[PDB]
Amino acid sequence: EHVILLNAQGVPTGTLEKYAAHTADTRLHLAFSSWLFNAKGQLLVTRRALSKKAWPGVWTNSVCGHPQLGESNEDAVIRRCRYELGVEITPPESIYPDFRYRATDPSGIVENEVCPVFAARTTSALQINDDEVMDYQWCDLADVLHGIDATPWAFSPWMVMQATNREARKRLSAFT
Amino acid sequence: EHVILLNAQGVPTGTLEKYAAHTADTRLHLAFSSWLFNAKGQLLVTRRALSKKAWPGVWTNSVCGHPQLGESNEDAVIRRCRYELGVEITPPESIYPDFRYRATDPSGIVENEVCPVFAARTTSALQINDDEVMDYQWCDLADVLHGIDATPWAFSPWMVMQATNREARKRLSAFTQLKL
Ligand SMILES: [Mg+2]
Ligand SMILES: [Mg+2]
Ligand SMILES: [Mn+2]
Ligand SMILES: [Mn+2]
Repeated sequence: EHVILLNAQGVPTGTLEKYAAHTADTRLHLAFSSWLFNAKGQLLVTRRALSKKAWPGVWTNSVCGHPQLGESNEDAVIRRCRYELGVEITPPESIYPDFRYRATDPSGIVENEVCPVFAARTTSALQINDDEVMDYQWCDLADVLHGIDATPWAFSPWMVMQATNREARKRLSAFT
Repeated sequence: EHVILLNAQGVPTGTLEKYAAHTADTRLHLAFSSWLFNAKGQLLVTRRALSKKAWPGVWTNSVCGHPQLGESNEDAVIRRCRYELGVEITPPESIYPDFRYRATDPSGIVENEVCPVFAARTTSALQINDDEVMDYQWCDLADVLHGIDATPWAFSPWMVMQATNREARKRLSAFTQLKL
């Protein structure tokens, strides 16, 4: 697996192996984030495995990943929902297309990404990949937003930035 | 380094080396938990290091640990505040002395403890020990309590159990006063 390097404009200029790409000095690259809801309207929140290179052990939205060369953002979402969560989903819908951020995790590992955000509904049961996810919770979206607003430090910085974008929050609120 | 083993009633019977004591089958033993506030009345929340045997990488209250043989619980608080956080404190106040709990962590490691709870003020700057603590934040107690109520699963279960005890919570609230 690789990540796709982006120039100042969002143009792909090459690739790097995925593990080697994320360092104290991570360069700008393409990613996605997704929020998954079940048929009941509950939000799936996940806790990243302790083996993840970046933000291990952190509570975050449902599934995040790195599209490969030639892959649509939506196909990447579907791919990592299968890979991390063993779950089938409805066609991903855009909720924050221009999100981009840079942040540094407690051990100094950086994420530096153009990261469009999506939402979808699960259409099967989860089957957890414990190399990716160490814990998870189905919850009411209102409660998760209350937690992000009171104690944002308890959640990943990109989950917070997404959830505190006024429009993204309105659009997420429609899946419940 | 060890733990003090306790029998079915709260009475000590001996010691056990600490790493070895915490397994899937942990026997009841003595511990403490502490909530630390700075002069402004902010609460220190901390994130356990990824190397901790139990609840690694988990957000929790300020400092927790295990008194050693010959140590008062209050001296254990002082010592672990120095070791984990590098910080000096005012005399720890007992705010939940009969707290006792048993819990399994995400890996299956069990904590089984008689765990009196304290609160204190810090009187020096921090010198965080990264072998024990991987992140921290100074917070308004009101906000922490709101987060615990909205998403309790995102924090250590012992922090949540202590915070929702009415009596202990009133003492926490008393420490949010600004003190010069
Ligand atoms: Mg991922
Ligand atoms: Mg400790
Ligand atoms: Mn990345
Ligand atoms: Mn213990």
